[PDB]
Amino acid sequence: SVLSGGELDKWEKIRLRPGGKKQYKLKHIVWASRELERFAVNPGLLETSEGCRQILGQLQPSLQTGSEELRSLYNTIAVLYCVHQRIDVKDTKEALDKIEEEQNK
Ligand SMILES: COc1ccc(C(=O)Nc2ccc(Oc3ccc(N(C(=O)[C@H]4CC[C@H](C)CC4)C(C)C)c(C(=O)O)c3)cc2)cc1
Repeated sequence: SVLSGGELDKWEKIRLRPGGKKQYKLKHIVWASRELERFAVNPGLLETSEGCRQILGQLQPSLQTGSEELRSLYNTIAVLYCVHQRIDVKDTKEALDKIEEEQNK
């Protein structure tokens, strides 16, 4: 399974945008999984912090010139990586900053 019982609950509290109304749902995970297949990426990688980090490494070079679809996929996986990593986040913006802040020492 992509998310554990505890994970889904954290998942459901995270906002798509800072202070936004919309929050993450199972359908974003289902969409991200189909999307990965469309990008020739193994959707099983969604299941772990390490697999999600590998996917973001694969997608990031294309993120600067990316379409909304690619940017949305990337944002959803970053959030999932945080959830798998047990990094608390309130929204997608926070998730992206915390990942940026781990790497960037
Ligand atoms: C101020 O900082 C920020 C500003 C903006 C954002 C932000 O936009 N975050 C942000 C935007 C999109 C994100 O992920 C998705 C992926 C698929 C979606 N779906 C779609 O149908 C979309 C598929 C792609 C297509 C191109 C549009 C429809 C369905 C699964 C519901 C949706 C959605 O519409 O809820 C959202 C995650 C974060 C985050 C931070």
